[PDB]
Amino acid sequence: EMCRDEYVMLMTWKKAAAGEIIYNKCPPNASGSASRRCLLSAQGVAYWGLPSFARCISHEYRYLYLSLREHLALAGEGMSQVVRSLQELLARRTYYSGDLLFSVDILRNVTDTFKRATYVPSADDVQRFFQVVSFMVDAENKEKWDDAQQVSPGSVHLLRVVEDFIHLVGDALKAFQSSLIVTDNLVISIQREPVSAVSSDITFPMRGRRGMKDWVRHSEDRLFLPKEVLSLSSSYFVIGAVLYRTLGLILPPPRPPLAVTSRVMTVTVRPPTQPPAEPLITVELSYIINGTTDPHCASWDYSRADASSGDWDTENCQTLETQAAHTRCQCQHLSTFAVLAQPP
Amino acid sequence: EMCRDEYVMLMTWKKAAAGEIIYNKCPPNASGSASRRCLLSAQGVAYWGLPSFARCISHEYRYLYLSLREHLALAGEGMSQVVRSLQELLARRTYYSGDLLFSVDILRNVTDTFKRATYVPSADDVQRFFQVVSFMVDAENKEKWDDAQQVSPGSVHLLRVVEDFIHLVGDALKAFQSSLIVTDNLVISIQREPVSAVSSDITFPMRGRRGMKDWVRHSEDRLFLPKEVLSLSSSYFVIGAVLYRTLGLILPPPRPPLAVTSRVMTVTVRPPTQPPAEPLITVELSYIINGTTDPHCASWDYSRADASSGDWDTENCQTLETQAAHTRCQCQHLSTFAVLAQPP
Ligand SMILES: *[C@@H]1O[C@H](CO)[C@@H](O)[C@H](O)[C@H]1NC(C)=O
Ligand SMILES: *[C@@H]1O[C@H](CO)[C@@H](O)[C@H](O)[C@H]1NC(C)=O
Ligand SMILES: C[As](C)(=O)[O-]
Ligand SMILES: C[As](C)(=O)[O-]
Repeated sequence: EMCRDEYVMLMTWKKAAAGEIIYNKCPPNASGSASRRCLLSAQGVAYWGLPSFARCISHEYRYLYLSLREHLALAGEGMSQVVRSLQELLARRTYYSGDLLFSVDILRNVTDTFKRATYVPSADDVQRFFQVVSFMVDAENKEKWDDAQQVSPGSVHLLRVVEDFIHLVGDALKAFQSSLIVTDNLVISIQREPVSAVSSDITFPMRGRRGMKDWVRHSEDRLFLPKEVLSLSSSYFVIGAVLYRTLGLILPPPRPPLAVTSRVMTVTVRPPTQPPAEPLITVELSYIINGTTDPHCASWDYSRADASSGDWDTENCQTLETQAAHTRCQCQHLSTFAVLAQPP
Repeated sequence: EMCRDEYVMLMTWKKAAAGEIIYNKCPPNASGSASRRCLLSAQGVAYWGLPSFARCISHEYRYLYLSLREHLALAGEGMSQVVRSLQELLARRTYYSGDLLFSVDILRNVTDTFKRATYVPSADDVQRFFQVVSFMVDAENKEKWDDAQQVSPGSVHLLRVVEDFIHLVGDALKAFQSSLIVTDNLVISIQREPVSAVSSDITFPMRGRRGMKDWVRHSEDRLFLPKEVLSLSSSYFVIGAVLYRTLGLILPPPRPPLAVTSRVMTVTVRPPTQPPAEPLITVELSYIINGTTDPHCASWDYSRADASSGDWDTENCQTLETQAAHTRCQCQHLSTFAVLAQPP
């Protein structure tokens, strides 16, 4: 059977035979290519899949990239303005799946220029960087990332610029100084400690601090990181912890029976640490959906080249009590942590 | 213990008991009063402090004031000649601490007469005004200002006539026109923009312009003033930026641990601006001395009545990277900016 000619999102999709991909130029909003696949169900009936705009980039986002390029050849002040623009641009919900992938690139350029120019972002710059991130990973865009990641591992890439930005910020803090950044979909703590006199255990997130969003306060997620873990494998440890509310929905998934059903915690430390062989990291993580079963604590390294495969690691962590909408994990090496489970 | 009779600078200082001030008539050069304090060290030994000539005014400077007064009761041409005379007089290094304080008054009379008579100073008049200023604030006179400012806030007063003179000049420029004035100890930019169509961001100082002194070219000080800041709280903005090389040595100091260790940038704008709540002003400032620590960016309002107190403001500005003999600041409201630090 065949999918018939449709008009959708200002584009005509010519009749197509089951199993072939049709391509069209992106809407005049943008440039690139759009695609739609003529699928065949089980009963033998052909039906149109959804159209993909992963390779479409709104002119607005291209213009913002070119300005970014103007500033590079005062650079820092330029990147401050790029992120101001990007956030304003994203808030308008005028972007295709491919504009998200292009935003990750812009954030990398911004983050790489800040490091290259030794330009410490302002306080409002940090908050705005992570508010951009919060927009991008909002569940509202769960289907756009599903479409974006068929062409490029946008989440692997985003977590890596986030890691670079965290340590750009943390590298400017004073010894024993910390900072908290709260957004709709992330909470971030950046902490700096001397390698030879790490002051205390690291816990996170500190709910007592007024400013903490509700979804964290009325929650059970927490990190306990014993100071005994912060040991060397430059003169300061930058410790960053990120609790993503929704990121689990778009990460490389685990083997089929299971699924990322929890909030996600990243714990990055530079320089590299030699963790003890005993699992000494406590990671408690709330669930994204009521009704799960068979929890498996896991860690997943977005730094590896095969990061997009989704090789989750269930031997790093030990799964302990599951209760009150969360599960506790006891993990050995630092990484990105989640509770894999069978969804309803 | 007592300080014994000394003869110094053509004056006899009678024996004095520790802690009392002795007074003498000024040298015959001048009129007024000189003073010297019999101090007591920690060990209990009395010793003469230095003599103060803050209240002495050389006859030469009094004669120049009386001529100033002749011209006022053709006035403008008179004030042109006063500044010609003052500069010639200052260049001769024949002045007491009190002649400096008297020069500030003369510059106010000159500046007030120019405004009162709507007499736009010539190009050579502007340059000569600021060359007078450069002489006066040269570090050579760092001890004279220390002596002058025990009786009158000469620097608060000088910065205010400078502000009045800048806006007298700037009020005569054409729209979008600018001017640069370079001296040994200051660099001044005066810029005029329409309130409703401010053309671009203001940066300063533009080192590319040949004519720029060396101490600025081989330096890192800079202002970035986004056009977004120039918003109203008459039909034109006069924007003046002054980078003082040495002024930090004689401004009201901060709390004891810290000290004005940097070059100083004033940024005046008339009419008054309503700045955004986000800190959008970038101020980079070089250090006056190698060896500082613990930098704190600060702003200080010489317009307030308590200006002489030295209420520096460290919440206006955010201190960012410190590197290559300067420190970057990100400030919210326009003012006079410096980097306070612990000196060696
Ligand atoms: C921006 O980042 C992208 C992706 O990381 C890279 O391909 C591109 O070369 C960068 N552009 C600039 C101007 O640095
Ligand atoms: C000159 O200025 C001084 C100080 O501002 C003031 O006291 C004096 O009255 C002025 N003299 C004239 C003639 O305007
Ligand atoms: C520094 As990491 C979170 O990639 O182990
Ligand atoms: C016009 As101003 C330098 O006193 O803020």
